[PDB]
Amino acid sequence: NFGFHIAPTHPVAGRLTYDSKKLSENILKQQSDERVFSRAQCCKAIHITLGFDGTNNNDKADGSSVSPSCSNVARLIHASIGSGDDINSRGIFKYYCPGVGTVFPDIKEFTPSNMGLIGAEGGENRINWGLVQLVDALFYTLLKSRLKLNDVQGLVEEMSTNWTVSTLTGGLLENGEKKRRAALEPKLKELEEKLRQRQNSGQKPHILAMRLYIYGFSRGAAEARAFANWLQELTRVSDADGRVEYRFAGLPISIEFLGLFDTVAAVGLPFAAGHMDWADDTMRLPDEALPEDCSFLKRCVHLVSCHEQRASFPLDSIRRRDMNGRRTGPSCYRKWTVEYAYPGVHSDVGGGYGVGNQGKAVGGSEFLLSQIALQHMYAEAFEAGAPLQVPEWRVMVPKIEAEFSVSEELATRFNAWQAQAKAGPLEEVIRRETALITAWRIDRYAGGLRNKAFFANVPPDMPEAQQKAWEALHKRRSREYAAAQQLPPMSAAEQAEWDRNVALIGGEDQLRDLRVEKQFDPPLDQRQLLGAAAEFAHDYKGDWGVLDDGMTVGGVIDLLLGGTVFLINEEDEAEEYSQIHRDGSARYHQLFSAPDRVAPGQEKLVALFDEQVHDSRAPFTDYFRYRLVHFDNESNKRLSVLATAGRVVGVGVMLASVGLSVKRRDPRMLLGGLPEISAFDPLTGIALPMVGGAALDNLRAFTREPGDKVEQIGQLPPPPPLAVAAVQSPALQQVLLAQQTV
Repeated sequence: NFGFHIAPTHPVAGRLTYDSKKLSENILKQQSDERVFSRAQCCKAIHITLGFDGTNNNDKADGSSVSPSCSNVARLIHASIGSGDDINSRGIFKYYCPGVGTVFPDIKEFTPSNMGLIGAEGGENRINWGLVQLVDALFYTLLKSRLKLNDVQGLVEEMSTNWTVSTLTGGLLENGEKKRRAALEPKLKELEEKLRQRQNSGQKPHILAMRLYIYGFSRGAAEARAFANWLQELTRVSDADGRVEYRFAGLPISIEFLGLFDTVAAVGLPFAAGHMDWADDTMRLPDEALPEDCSFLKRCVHLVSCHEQRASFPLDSIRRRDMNGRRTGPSCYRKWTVEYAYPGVHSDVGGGYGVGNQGKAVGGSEFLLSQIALQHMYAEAFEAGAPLQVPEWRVMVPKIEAEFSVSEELATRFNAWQAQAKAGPLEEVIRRETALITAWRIDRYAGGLRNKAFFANVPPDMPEAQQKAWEALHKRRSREYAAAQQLPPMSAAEQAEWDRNVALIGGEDQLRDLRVEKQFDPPLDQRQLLGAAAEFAHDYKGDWGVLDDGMTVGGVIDLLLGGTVFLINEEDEAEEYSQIHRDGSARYHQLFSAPDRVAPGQEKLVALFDEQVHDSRAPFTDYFRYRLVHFDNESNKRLSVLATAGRVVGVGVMLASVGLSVKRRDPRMLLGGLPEISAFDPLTGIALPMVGGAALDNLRAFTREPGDKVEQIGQLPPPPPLAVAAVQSPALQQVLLAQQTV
């Protein structure tokens, strides 16, 4: 099936129950290649699952403690077949890729991200690692060894585009397609040669095909989509007679299933983050050319969050216009691909919240909202032929079965949401769902959070002492790890502090709760929820204070992160605020009869928001803006390109980092010209040359086709490197001295 829909109702007994027929059919799909081959009077297909985990999700780290918090990607990998020499030799393999911002030794990423600052290169390296794993699967299939970690590392390095900005030459641009193909070619040829030998000598088993099952969440969903496109580019052979096929070292290859949770392709950063560089024009699902064996992608399911609103987490829908090179027709969904709207914020769909976080799912992962989407994804994948365990290698062990638990209370609450939700395109569903959670906040946050029922079961915040301790211990341990895998011993003072800290937790025993893989995240759900609630309350009351027609906002853009950055429109921001305020208030009156009094029949819904839906947020805040959504080249709101392709638009020099002061209209003053941008060097404070005029105004125009503008800008020549622009300016010469020193 296809198109956009509300989440389906969640069946009472769940989606993990099975029939011997159900199992028979999943098996039957897995063995289709063998059937075709055998009918022509032993053989095996290679079945490969690849899971790209989400932002700040790391399976090793997140699942190691007593309150584990594995994402749905990790859960699906745990329940996937492909572990061990035996099963691999039987042609089933599975691979897990940790999320960006977490340690990944295989790509030599030895430190976690700082305060959620995530560059594009981590994403690209994860995609390329993914590509390499396919090579590894074939390599093991034929030669009974696996690629050495040294060689994986080298391959990933060879395939990189090495983005940087230098004072001498400006942007360093490399062609990813060329580099990936070049790096993969020696191995693909070796493997093809081996397959030739085996075929001409009649060696068994006859290797038939490669069939892929791919799961992604968040930036890992972005990575999966780019992966699918880069793979299609690599394997599209499609010559001779003009028949089009996809082959990987001679072998037919297809993605049998692409399962995505809430795609976010944004650089890790009112500035609105745009795509990481590798994600531009690669979010669009693969288009097929002109049993079924012509197609590259057989099935894609994308489950998306309705209630996520963070500027840092824009959605990429899998909706897009047919496309020549030229786009024609309305935005719609490609055959065999479907997009479902789900309640909750980002990790309420992808998984990743632990029991009791923010007082949600207190006592039990079976109460965690993300368990519904998980089961749904499972069922879809199982239907599409995925090598999945069920409730001996084909069967889930207790731990993994419990990772898929859904309680009936959860099912009931979810279904109340599902039943009130109204059909429409994604934009309208977002408008209305934003209104619903706003309505809930008017009571639970604007009505004073401290005394609400659910807030009482938010776990108490970690004491300040333990917070500082854990942090400093983590800091030291992490630097040790990084310097090793790539430190001088602690000074007397540092060691005394270390031991104070080791004491502030109950001793050396506790040190193994340190996760080097992720940045330390202290339990501060009370302070954070109370803070957020005070924010929402302020925004919703609108007691602004003194206001000017204009506002000045500032920020440093780090062009080394390899991403695009936008500004949103003041008028549109004002109207969004107003529509949310109005819809929200109106819905409030159907949600509650009075303060703290839920209207009859609305209990299960209000309880879902109280005890299941998290608050990823925890002039005005993101509570009063709609989430940004991309549909390929198009977006749901107007955007102006502030920076892309490594330059700040209008800045007449290339620089690694650029300070900005932006003057624009205060949208608050619109409730009842393009922004003025000035740039400086952050290191010295010196003003950077600006250029302006009509052409530049056109490049900066607010449009709902930001992909088009990003492409257009990328086609234009860049500003000169700092060393060229400085030959005239003593000022820029100081800038250059500073930049050069770094």
